[PDB]
This record gives sequence, C-alpha cells and structure tokens, in this order.
Amino acid sequence: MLIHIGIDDMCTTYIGAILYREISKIAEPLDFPRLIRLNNGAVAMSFKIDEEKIKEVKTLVIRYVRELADINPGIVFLIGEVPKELEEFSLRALREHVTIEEAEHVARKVNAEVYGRGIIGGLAAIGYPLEKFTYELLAYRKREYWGTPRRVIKESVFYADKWSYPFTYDNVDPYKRTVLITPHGKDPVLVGIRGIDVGKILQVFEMIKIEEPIEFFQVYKTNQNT
Amino acid sequence: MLIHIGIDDTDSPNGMCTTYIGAILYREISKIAEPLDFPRLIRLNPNVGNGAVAMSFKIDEEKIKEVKTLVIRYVRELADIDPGIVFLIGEVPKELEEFSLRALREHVTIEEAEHVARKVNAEVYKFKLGRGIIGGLAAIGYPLEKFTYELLAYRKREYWGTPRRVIKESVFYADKWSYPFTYDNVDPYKRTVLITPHGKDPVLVGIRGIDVGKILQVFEMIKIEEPIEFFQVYKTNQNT
Amino acid sequence: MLIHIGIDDMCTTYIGAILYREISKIAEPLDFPRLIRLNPNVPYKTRGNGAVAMSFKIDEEKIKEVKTLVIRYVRELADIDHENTNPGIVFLIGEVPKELEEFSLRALREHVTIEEAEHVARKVNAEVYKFKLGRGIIGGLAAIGYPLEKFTYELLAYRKREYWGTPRRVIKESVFYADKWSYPFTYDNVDPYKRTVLITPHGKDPVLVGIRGIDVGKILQVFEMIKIEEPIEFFQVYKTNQNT
Amino acid sequence: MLIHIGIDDTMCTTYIGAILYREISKIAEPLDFPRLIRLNPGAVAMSFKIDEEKIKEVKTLVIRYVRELPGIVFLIGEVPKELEEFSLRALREHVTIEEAEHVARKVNAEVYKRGIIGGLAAIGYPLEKFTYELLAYRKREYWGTPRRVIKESVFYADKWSYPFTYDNVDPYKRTVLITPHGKDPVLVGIRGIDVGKILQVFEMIKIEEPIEFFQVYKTNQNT
Repeated sequence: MLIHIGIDDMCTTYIGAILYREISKIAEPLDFPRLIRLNNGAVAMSFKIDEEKIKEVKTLVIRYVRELADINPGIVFLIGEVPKELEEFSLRALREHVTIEEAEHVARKVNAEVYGRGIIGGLAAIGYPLEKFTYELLAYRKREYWGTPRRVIKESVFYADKWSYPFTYDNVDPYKRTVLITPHGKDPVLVGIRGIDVGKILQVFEMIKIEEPIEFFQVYKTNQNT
Repeated sequence: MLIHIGIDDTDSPNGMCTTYIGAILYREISKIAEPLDFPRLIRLNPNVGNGAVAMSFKIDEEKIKEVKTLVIRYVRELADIDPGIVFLIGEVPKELEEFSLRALREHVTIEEAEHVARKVNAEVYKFKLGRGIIGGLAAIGYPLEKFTYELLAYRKREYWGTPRRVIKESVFYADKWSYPFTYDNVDPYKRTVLITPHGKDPVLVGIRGIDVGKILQVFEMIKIEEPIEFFQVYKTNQNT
Repeated sequence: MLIHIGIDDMCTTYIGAILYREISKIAEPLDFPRLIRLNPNVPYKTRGNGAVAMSFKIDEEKIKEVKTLVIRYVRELADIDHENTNPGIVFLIGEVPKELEEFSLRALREHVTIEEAEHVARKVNAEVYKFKLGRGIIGGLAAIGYPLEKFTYELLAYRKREYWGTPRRVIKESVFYADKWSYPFTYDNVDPYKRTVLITPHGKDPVLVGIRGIDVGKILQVFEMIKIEEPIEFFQVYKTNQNT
Repeated sequence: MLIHIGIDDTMCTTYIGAILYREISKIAEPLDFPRLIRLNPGAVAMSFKIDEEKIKEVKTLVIRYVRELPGIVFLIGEVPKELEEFSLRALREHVTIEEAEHVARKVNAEVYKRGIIGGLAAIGYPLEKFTYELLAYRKREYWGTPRRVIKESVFYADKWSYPFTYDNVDPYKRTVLITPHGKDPVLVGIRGIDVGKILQVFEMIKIEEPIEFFQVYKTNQNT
C-alpha cells in the first residue's frame, strides 16, 4: 500500500526532513522526498506500507509536526496511487492561481485527508509528476547557531567532468549545472547544493569548508532548475 | 595522443550525406583508434549549411598519419558518389572551445576561423575558401556539457528516395517517475522524440533524447520494414 | 493496478518479446521484460530452466483484456509455428508477495518440485493458465517473483522466419570502444575484464545475435558496431539474472 | 597534460590522500575521485590535468603537505601498458621492491623517498570495476576517543522493489557501512556501487561529533 504525506506552511523542508527520517524507520520510501515550488516550498513524500500501519504513520506525522510547533500548517494524507485529477491540480497549481476552495474540492474528490493556504501546497506537492527534477541537498544548522552568522567557506577548486577530458586544463564551463545555495538570517539551512547529477553534488558537497556542525542534511528532488 | 576530426559540407548546396559520412568515419576509425565518446553532431544556427560533425580518438604517435590518410581516403571514396575536413592533434585549447561557443551564438567570418585555426594549429585539409572551415572547427571545439543523444538509422543506398518503410507504433514506455501515479496519467513532457525525414535523405528514421535507456525502448519498438545499412548514435547540441 | 505475466516452455524469449511489445499498446510496462535462468549449470533452452516475465500497470477495468490478449497472442504464435501447443502462461495480479519472492530465490539456488510450485501458486493466487503437469510452472513463477536487485542487460535480435535454420549472416570485426576508465591510460592497453559479451547462437534458434552487458550505453556501442547482413524481425532488451 | 600522484606507507594514508586531492584541486583539474587500491582483497593515487608550467607547483605542493603531516610516486603523461600490467600483477600475486623500482625507472616515474610497490600499483590500476567508498574523517582532537556515531535502522528507497509487497526481502546488501575503532582517523565510512544509494545511507547516519571533512574514493574493493 502506498501512503503520501504533504506539508506546507522551522521551515517546511526542515520538518519534512524530520518526517522523512522518522517514517523511514517504519516504512519503505519510494524515493527522496520532494520539494515542490509553486513559483512556496511545499514538501511531500511517499512510502510503501501495509494496511495495518496507516494509523502509526498518521500519528507519528502529526506527533512531529506538533513538537516542531511546540516551540496554517496543512498536513495532507493520501492512500493509493495519485489519481489523474490530483496530478492535474498540481500541474494547474503551478501554471496559474488556484483557490483554497478548488483545493478543498479536489482533496474531497480524491479522498485525501486534510488534517491556511497550506492545503494548496500540501496537495500539489503530493500530486506533482517529477518527470523533470533536480536534486537539492540541504544541510541544516544546530539550533544554537540559528540567527548566528554563517560559518561556511566556499573555496575555488576544479571539479572532475568527463566532458572536459579532450580539452586543455583551463577549459571553461559553458554552463554551471551545479549551484550552491547560500541562505541568510534566522533560516535553519546552513548551505545547500542544487544540480542534476548526484556524483557532481557529492564533489561539491565534500569540498565545502564547513566550520560549524551540521545537525543533519537531507536530499530532496525538486521541480527547480539549476 | 588525441587526434580530432571535423567534417563539414556547407558550401555544398544540397548534400544530405554529412552525418552518414561522419558515421562511416567513426565506424572505420574505431578499427584503428580508440574513440573518446560517441561522435558529435553540431548545428551552428538553431533557426535552421549549419550542420557539422566531429569525433575524438586516442591513438599512438605512430598512427596519426594513418588516421588522416584513412579519413581522406573514405571521404574521397564516399564523395565520388557524384567534403571539408579539419584535423586537430592534442587537447582542444581554450581559444578553439571559445570559438565553438561563439559560432553557436552568432555570425562568425571565415577570417575569424582562419585566425583560430592558425593559432591552435588545426589542419584544414585542402581548403577551398569556403565557410565549411567554420563548422568543422566549431564541431571539433564543442564541449559536450549540455547535449542530447541522437540515434540515426541509415538506409541502404538502393532505398534512397524510395517510399519510407517505417511504422510508428503507439505504445507506453517504462517510466520510473510515474510509478506512484494511477495508470491513466497525464504525461507532462515528451523528452524523447522521433526524427522522420522525407525524400532522398539517407536517414531512415531517428530518435532524439536525454536518456539512453529511454532511447533504446523507443528504438526497439519502432517497426523497421526495410533493412538498414547501419545506425549511429551521436551526441548533439540540439534539444527535443 | 499491476499485472505480471510469466512464460515458460528458442521461442520463449521470442514469444515473450512479442507479448511485451503487444501489451505495451494497452498497458504501461514497469521495466524491460525479465529473462530468468534457474540453473547456470544447465542450458537456457527449455524445459523449465529458462523463463520470461514482465510487469504492467493497467486499470482494474482492463485486467481481463490483458489476460485475453496474452492468450490470443500465444495461441496465434502456436498456430503460425505449429508446434503446436501453448508454452505455459502464468498470471499474477497485484504486488509480488514475499512468499513468491522467496520461492523465486529458492528456485535459482536449489532443486524444487512441481508440488512446491503448486503450493506457492495456490497461496499467492497466481493463475496458471491451462496447466499441463510440467515443470514449466516453476520457471514461470520464479520469473514473476524474481527481484531485479542484481541483473544484467541482454539485447536479443530476432531472425525473420524465412531465415530460421539458415546460416547466420552477421559479422563482428574488432573495433575499440569508448570507455571512461581508460582515459588516463596509454593507447596500447588491454581491458582487464570484458563486461560486455556477444551471444552467438547456432542452428534453428530464432535468435540472430545477442549482447549481454551491465551498461546500456556500452550495449548500444557494441550493437551499432555489429554488421548485420540479414534483416531482423525485431530485437528486444531484457534484464536477466545471468552475468557475463 | 596528465600528472599522477601515488602514496602508500607502513589509517593516515586515505587521510593524507584526501588532503592532497583537496589541495591540488585548487590548482589543477582532477580526472576523477581519488582511487583507493588495496593489494590484498591501502595505497592512494589520483590524476590531475595540468600544463607543463604547473609540474613543479604540484610536486612542491604535494611534498609540502605530506611532510607537514611515506613513499611518494609521481608520473607525467598517460599510464603506459607496462605500469598497468605491474599494477594488475601486484594484486594477483607477490612482487618485490626491486621489481617495483625497475618498473618505476622504465616508465619514467619519479619516486620521492615499502611501499613504492603500493604507490606505483595505485597509479597504474585500471579501475574498470570499482566501488565507491565514502570516508568521513575525525578532527585530530577526537582521534583515539570514543566514536560519536549512531546507526539508524531504516528502510531505503529502491527501484527494483516497487512491484513487491511491503514485507519484501532484500536479497543482497550492495551498500555497507564501514565502522573502524581505535586510533583510526576515519569516523565512519560507506561502500556501495551507487552514489545515490551512498547518499541515502550517508544522510541517515547520525553524527554527533564535528568531522574534519569527508572524501569520496573509488576503490578496487567490493562489498
């Protein structure tokens, strides 16, 4: 049995990462969780589960979303395969403006449980067809550093690239396919990397000079381009 | 030791045989040298003269001359079925790579190409004062960072300009992304597409895409009713 | 909804490929079809040793259409080649249960009985279509249940009927291929391993030539470089538990 | 131009190797991840693209870092058949120090300062088959102290299991944890064949101490 969880409106990707990590203890993920940006960051994730575990998953989820409140937040649950009506809503939510009403109507029609405009994102995140995506690895700061100046040093290094083998060593990259994300302010993300190749993300990741402890990091698949 | 070969036939009103000839070269030279990658098919101007082919081989110093000779011979043989060759030895230098990128994004002159060719020591074999030198250099110098695969099936000569015997069959393909979706599900993008030439073009049929697994699914499913000479996989700067 | 089709008891891979191509017209395949060999010390011909399966996504409404088409297609193939009976067909609906997965693993590592196969088939509700009391049921169940965690690609090209049992018209001249790992190495350098190998059948076997490898790009390099003198009916890519 | 660097000695080898790869990456273009070559089913090597002008700069750099922190082997140009063959031979059998220096001189390798067998074999090894090995390194202040790592028992995402039930059994473990003890500067490590699966595993590891850095290697070893 498939079960999907969507959340929208600690930022969303932080909590969504907690959920993904916790639920992976009791259920088999289909894939990395997904970060769906409406132009917005809603998060969704899918697990293979048995009938008898729905309650446990539901309870866990609302348990964690609350502790990380114990310090608007739309949770959406769907059992089974994403039906065409929901996929169509997601594609629609990303092309144009959709109302909370349209969202309520679609959740009822597809039998989602909806536990703030958070429902629009929770729903769309669940239904988003990731035929096209990039990876986005996000590292998170320990709470002691939130609001503290970011301690991370970007050193200029060359990377390894098959396509450049025939070229001279000073060959220049026509495209930056992998990019660093450098947040600011109370945001709990320390640093992140976006790209389409996992090995290339690793190359970048290992080379980043990180002078403060990463609480944890999470790889997402996102409808965002590099 | 790297040797690169660029073929381009622009000041050849008509033509059509460029990728066909490039495929024969790739196939023949693989007999004696080690290819770096599939050959590359480069279009200079995406607004549709501007179609060139290149390829890169590893080889020992002793056999550079032999590669050049074989190439000249095959193009000669293949041409005399009723041209434009560039060679480059060693790594592709920054300037030739920069030239390639420039050619892909704006009009360049023959004088600019001669300049680059002399600076990087490319051999423009028996130049005939055409624009073909531009495509040959641009093809050699193109870095395959962004590209798509393009598989092209070639017709036997006896079939050229004959009615095409191919059946496009409407089937579903195996797509990982749609696993969590219901059977009846909108496919948002088509990332793999057919090329369907008409008339005397020697290409029977082609496929352009980003993933080789998906290219193979499509290719095996194509009903080919005529026997083909061969097919060749190219990487190209074009998109779907 | 998921439907799996298994085939057992030459024409097995041929028939399986046709099944895979035809059902793709109406249902969404999960992956390339799978070719499952039960014993490496034994020939992947018949009987019961070499089997084929495939998995499709289809809506509840069309499940019966799939089964019906599969049977018609196998019936016809029997009619044409007049052999003249069906190879065994097995259907399973829904996910493959742990019981069937484990049977498939046990069948690859040890001898199993027809009774053991009947036992799992009843337990997981596989439909063994028109059973003929053979060992084929084992191969069909095993093929359906096999988890493709470890596998190898196998591209098989098939001959037109007129050419069957006619001397093969295919030539493999040596060429070098493009290999990333060889970049830092001098030109004169031999592979320590061959990861991609040719399959060259003989006699009346409908397979023209095949290729087994772990990498699709390399399979494609070897495939485009093969000189094929006779026309081929079609070719099919399988994933298999076999290795090079 | 290609330059190759190989090190080996009679723990700190992959650590020093990682530092070299990281520093040289600042001035030269790596061909690939560094390679870890174990002669018994060890030695590190790496390959960078430079121009003639940078040879001394790289050599000088390497020599400086290894001493601040063992045989060093350098080579310029493509790896010749003779070195590759020695590399392959050094695995499947026993080779003498003398056999190694002979091979070194024949292929114009520079042997700075065993041990050389390992450096040479590392440089020359054809890794047509390899696994990825991700290694996380402790800060020196933590070496020889109790490890701050928690193994989290989780399910991972796998394509092949999509059509099986939830209670499906995983027939092979293709990705495995490396858990050293004692003074070893490696905090923890992961070996697998798929970088995607490596990342899944890496992100779930609960790391309770500040690590110096981590390095991905390619290695001849299997799981």
